[PDB]
Amino acid sequence: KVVRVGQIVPSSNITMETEIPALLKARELVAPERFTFHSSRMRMKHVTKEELARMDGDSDRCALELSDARVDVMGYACLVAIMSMGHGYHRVSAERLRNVTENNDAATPIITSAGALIDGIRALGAKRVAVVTPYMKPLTELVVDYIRHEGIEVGDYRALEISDNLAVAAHDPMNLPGIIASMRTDDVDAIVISACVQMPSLNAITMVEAQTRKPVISAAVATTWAMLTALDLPTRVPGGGTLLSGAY
Amino acid sequence: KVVRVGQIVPSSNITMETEIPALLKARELVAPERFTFHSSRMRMKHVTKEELARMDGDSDRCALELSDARVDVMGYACLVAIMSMGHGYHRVSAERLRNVTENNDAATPIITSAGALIDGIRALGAKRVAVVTPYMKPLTELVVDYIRHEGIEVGDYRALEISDNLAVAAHDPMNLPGIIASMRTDDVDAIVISACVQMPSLNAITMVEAQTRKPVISAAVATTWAMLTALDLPTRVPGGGTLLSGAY
Amino acid sequence: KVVRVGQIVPSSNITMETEIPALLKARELVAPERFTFHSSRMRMKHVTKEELARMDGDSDRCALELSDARVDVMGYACLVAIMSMGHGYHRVSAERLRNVTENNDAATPIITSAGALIDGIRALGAKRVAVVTPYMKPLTELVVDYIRHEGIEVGDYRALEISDNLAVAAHDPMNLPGIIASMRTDDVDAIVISACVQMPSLNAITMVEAQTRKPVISAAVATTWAMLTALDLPTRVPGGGTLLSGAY
Amino acid sequence: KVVRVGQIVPSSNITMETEIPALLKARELVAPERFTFHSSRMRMKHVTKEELARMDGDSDRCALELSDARVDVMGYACLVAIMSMGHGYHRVSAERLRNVTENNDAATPIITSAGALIDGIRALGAKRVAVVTPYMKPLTELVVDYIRHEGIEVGDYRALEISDNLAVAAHDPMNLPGIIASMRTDDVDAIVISACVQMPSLNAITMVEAQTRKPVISAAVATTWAMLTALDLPTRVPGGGTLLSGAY
Repeated sequence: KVVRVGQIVPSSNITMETEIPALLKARELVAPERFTFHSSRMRMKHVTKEELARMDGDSDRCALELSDARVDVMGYACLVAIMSMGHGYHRVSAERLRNVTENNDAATPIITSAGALIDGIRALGAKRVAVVTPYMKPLTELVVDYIRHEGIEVGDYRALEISDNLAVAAHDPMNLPGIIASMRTDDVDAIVISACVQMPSLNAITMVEAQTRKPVISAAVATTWAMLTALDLPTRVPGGGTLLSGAY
Repeated sequence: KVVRVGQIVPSSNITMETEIPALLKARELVAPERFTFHSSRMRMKHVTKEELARMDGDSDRCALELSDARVDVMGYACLVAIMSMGHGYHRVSAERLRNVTENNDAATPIITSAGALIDGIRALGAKRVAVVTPYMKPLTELVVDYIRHEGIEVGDYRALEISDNLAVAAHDPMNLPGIIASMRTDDVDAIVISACVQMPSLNAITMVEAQTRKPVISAAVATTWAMLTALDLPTRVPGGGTLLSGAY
Repeated sequence: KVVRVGQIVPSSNITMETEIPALLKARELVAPERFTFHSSRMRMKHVTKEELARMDGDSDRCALELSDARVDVMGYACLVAIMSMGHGYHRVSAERLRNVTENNDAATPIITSAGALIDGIRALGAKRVAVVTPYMKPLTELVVDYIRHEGIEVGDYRALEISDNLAVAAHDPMNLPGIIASMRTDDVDAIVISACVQMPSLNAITMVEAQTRKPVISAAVATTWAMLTALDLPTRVPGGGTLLSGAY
Repeated sequence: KVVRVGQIVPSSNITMETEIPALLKARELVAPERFTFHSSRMRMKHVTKEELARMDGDSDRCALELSDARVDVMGYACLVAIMSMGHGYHRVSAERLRNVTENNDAATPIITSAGALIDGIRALGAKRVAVVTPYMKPLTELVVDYIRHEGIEVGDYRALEISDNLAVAAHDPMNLPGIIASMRTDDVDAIVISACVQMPSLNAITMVEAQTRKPVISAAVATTWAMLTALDLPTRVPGGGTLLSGAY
């Protein structure tokens, strides 16, 4: 079977269209299903609270654009944009976007990277979590607060102080092992190596997991995991870390 | 190297985001360069002249969205929209859209499906051509006439006459081997299996080519060919017909 | 399904274990069946008549070794050894080797490179053929004569005259496009790019095919084609020339 | 670059030719190097002490057979056959086989699955280990003894009582998670999910590792790890468990 994968992304976001295809490409070596990727974009170059709200306005229009392609699953990407709207807004965004695709006769399951990260942590049975984000301090405080408010405790967190979404995309993932290794990780159940949708994390995931001996999640994997589960499919995916290997 | 590929598609279009990734996915078995695919949508459900002009207006918007992602090449899918704007428009669209990406501090080479088809036909040394399209009669006249206007004779042509863009993508490609055989192909230098970006063709390509003993081109393969030449990469792609091996 | 592929190769041969996996690796992008490859070796360094008879003796030994692995198909690589045993020997080798696998409680279909080439040529409707081989003159006479004996006219043929089997595998395939163009190909139904299992050809295949506008076959592609027909699997393989798409 | 991978295997062994290619195929999605696989076989259908010694006699002849193909690395497979010859014989077998390829002018690095498993455990810094084998009790006692004698402590071990090497190949890997989960694994640094070269383990590796939170090794991964290290190459391989992700 062919699965049509839909992705609403920030215009400048390059990672989701890399890591999600990479994961599912890897899945095709282990499971029969074969995937095709389809994207709609909303303009956004710089990660600021105002540029994020504006981008969330185009959220609906992108879901229209993607339902025109009778897509099997929709992944609404920007994690930070939802968490900056208020508490538990991921659930709101999901409902709303679901309705959009219904008002287009193409009812599709809709998955946010925010909700995917929350559901992903719980699916592991992780009560305490560490977080790495590329964003500026106040913006990451929102992310940490949002997670804490979703019932998940946050131990040690880190902001990498980058706002240029392009520069975030060109952040070397092999910095990440060293970064995580300098955080208090042992007091923690699971490591959120990227509470972000733009920062490359895939190539560090298994490396980090190996040297920290704690499960490692990034939004990308959490989204693919959610997409997989939403289509009632096995979630074994080589190089997908702990979450992507018999946890669904 | 990782080459980032941008694609401007009609919202309903599902073929370009299949056949081009598929094509490049195969080039990865032969050449070291890796590809990532990034897409932007423009609303349009039914293939009509008025909806084609509307869609072409949103062309600039999309080129902004994809140049926000510092994309290495741009593919403006949907040749029919270009050819229904009048003769030679592929060059006009190219020129303007390149300016758009320059004006966004990320100058990239831009490729129209129309221009690719013409240039690809020329690269074969083909002077006469047979054409298959899924469009209605008038819209297939526009395409045939436009090709002729570019110094290429059009022999036999056929319309499938499907106006709904979702039914065009649901068309069985295994019909095409038959459909083409009932045309005149001996007096024709090359076969345009699909003068469309929405009708699946790739799976029929080398199969038609085999029985006709004549070179076979789709809009998809041409776009992929053009992109590779724009990047100064070798153009051999397994299962991509004549045009995609030491091309050409 | 996982199809297990057995290959009897000359110890020095490195081409069969490349081009066939490569071919099937591409069939995995088009068809759901997965392949595993299992090989058995017979000592032979230099391509001479006496060393060819010696190698053919060890043929049975190998067929035991590979049927110990309950292999789904067997490929007896090296057509020259078969064709230097005298006319029609491909059928004799097949028959006997099948008996060998039956006698080991694992009856499997057995395919000679020789028989495949003949059968593949026949499946094209090709009555005349051009041949390129890396062998010395006498050994290329044997091949040409043997083909003729199977009711297929041999037009122009060429020898590369390399006796050392390691230098045959180190041969640049990009020479072949040129080498073939300086032959007569217009009066010939199809081109045997490689009447050898040790000379690399696959990368030149669709490229030669393009410029000649004539069907191109290697021993490798024929073996792969034969194996697929033996299994009742569709024979479309991307980048496998005419013979490998809705074959044929 | 193309890397020629050589593998000496039991005639009936189907797993090495599956899991080693699978791993390295997976590596090609993460690293530039591309691999080709070449096998020589020694006859063996049933895992018994006598049939193992006989098979180790052909060990040299297979190394001759493979050096005829100027191979980059040689993996001598059968793990149990070496450990049943005496203490620390893996080091002896390596030296001897190395000499064979030198007496063939094709000096190649030679890797045994035995030595690869020993080196693999140490490379993790694992002083205590759990073991699963498919073999009959006394034969697995040899394996356990051999490891203990190599300085590595064995906690809880398991024999699955199967001698038919074919039946070992058709052992469901999803039995393995349940099997391991019924062993005392927490007293142990690393899990040897397959102290064997024939029992499929690849598909359970990440699943086991996830639910046991201890590093998981099988001979296949240990061999690929060793092969990779011997060619001075990065050892990141998706789905390769802990050992195959930045440990070299």
